[PDB]
Amino acid sequence: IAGMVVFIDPGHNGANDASIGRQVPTGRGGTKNCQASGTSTNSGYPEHTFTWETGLRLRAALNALGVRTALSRGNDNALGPCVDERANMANALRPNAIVSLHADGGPASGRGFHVNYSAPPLNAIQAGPSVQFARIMRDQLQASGIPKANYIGQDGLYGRSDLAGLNLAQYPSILVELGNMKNPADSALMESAEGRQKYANALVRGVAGFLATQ
Ligand SMILES: [Zn+2]
Ligand SMILES: [Zn+2]
Repeated sequence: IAGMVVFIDPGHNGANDASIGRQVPTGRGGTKNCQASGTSTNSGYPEHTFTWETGLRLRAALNALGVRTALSRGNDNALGPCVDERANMANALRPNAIVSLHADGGPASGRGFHVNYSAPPLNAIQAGPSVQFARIMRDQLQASGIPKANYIGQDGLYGRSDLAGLNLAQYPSILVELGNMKNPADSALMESAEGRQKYANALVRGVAGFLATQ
């Protein structure tokens, strides 16, 4: 899998202003907000820092495997690109795999991951390789000890039509919600360097697993 191209997207920006309410295409004919601030744990640990820090670990491990990588953003302290631009950046790289990282803000009772993929598919890639990617990633996250969400999606998977990053993708692309920041157990993982590394190692498996099918 050495030499393959992976686009990594740590969801959200390190900082925001009024410009995130700017309307950008959804990829399905409508518009949505350029960005969203994202959620956080009860103690104030932000989604945007979690995805940034976890993405860095993911990036490092893939780099060590000889995999080519690029980030949707390069910091956690300034404005980042809108959600359509992050898809366009990826498309320009014609990647073998695209992975977006997020963390949920759901009912405290719920915990665990779910993998989002574009549905119904807008192209052959979204209909095939991306679904295969989502399934492989789900199995690898599970085999690594990350529990599947029991409160959202079904069986750790979720067909979405509302995500611009997924809708606009022309290359294998999934968006992983790693867990629920509002859940005490999930947040304990997220707020820890050790937990973020576990998340990252699991992600590497899912990515490497899918890249190996190319
Ligand atoms: Zn913040
Ligand atoms: Zn998010």
